[PDB]
Amino acid sequence: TSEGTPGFRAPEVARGNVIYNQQADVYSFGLLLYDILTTGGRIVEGLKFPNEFDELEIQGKLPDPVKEYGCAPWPMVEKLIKQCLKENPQERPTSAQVFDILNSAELVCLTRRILLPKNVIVECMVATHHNSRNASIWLGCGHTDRGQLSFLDLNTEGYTSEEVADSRILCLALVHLPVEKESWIVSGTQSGTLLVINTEDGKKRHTLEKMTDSVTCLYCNKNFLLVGTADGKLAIFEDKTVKLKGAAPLKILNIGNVSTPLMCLSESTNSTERNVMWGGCGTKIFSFSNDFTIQKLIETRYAAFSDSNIITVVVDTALYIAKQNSPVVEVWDKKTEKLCGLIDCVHFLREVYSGRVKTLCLQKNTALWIGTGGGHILLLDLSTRRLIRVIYNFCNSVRVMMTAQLGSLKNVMLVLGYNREIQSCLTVWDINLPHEVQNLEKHIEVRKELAEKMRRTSVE
Repeated sequence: TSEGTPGFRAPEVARGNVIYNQQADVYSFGLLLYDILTTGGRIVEGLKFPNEFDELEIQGKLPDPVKEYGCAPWPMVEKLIKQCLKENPQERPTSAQVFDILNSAELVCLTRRILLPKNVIVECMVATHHNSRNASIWLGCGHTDRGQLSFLDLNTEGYTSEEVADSRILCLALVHLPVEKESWIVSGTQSGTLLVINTEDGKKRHTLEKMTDSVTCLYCNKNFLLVGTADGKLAIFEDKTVKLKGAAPLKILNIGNVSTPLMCLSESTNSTERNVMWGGCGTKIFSFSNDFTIQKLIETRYAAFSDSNIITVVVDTALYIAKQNSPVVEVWDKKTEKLCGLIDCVHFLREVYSGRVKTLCLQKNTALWIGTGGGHILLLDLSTRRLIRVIYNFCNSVRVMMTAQLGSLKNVMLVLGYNREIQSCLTVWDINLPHEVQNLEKHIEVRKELAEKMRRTSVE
């Protein structure tokens, strides 16, 4: 009775009834995994249509599961389904290989990928207002000189471009204004023009007071607005002041010089200190609060790895700082004003030139997300020991990596990379990757221990 049930059956079993390989087991595994992805909707379909379960399965044209049935994308196993459903038994992998594919924590973690238009380059990407229906990702453009904002869906994943300005938008911001419940999105490009767009009202396009020099980074932490000019002048706005044309610079924190561009404006993680804000201008770092004045002005100057322009400053119990094309991150103290420790990327990535730290997204209390200059992402358990897992081979160069709360499954990482003919892909990881890479690791060792324990009882 080795012919098996007709619904769950390999084509080499049905068509002609040739001698059964070991790959028919892999084919039935692929069908079972197709049911797992589709909650067995095909099974209960074939219960009413047996010719659909058996005779329609005579070809490997099993449809797009997300199209036919409502389910999460889960795409790294959709490629696996495409692989182990090949009509050639020689093209289907062995079961040890499909077990090693299923052993990847990236497989269980990654939610979806998405490819973009042919050679569009995005420098700034921001999330929407975190509303359940209003779940999308804005994108600027750097592939051309003329800057263009691109609204990009996530539930349907539809690219929608729109011309913005003559220069590429280096940096973008947005704020869900609770006044009148308006989703205000402000676009200050490299040319200094501070345009806005209501996400709901695409006709709501106004310009504010023009930023003098090159706009470098904005921020939206009452509730103010934070903009980092090339002269460092932090023009403080308010969520109701940007609604009109030409809001007033309620503070000018003209900290650095025009040769020192403000590259980041972060925010704290505690409460009783009442969340002193931060920032990095040129190389020297600084702070401010609701007063908007320099609280601390900690000095932070190989040579180009120690002394360069800053990239970002993240606020925690310590301060982690990257520079332009520097493979080390500089752990600084907010109190001691000293280099507490160093973490060089090449001390980890060489254990598997290009690759320097680009983005630094920070998990709440366990992980630290590092974006390499090459197609790698490094996850640091910031407290005890650094390296957990270097994920790679999914992009060419991480451009901007920032977390968000979108699509009702909040705390997802919008890791954005390229694929050089440069396809700029966007991956949506779960933020629970640092727990998954060790949970699966301990669970696999547990099952291996049980297997080796009860294998010895076979010969006993």
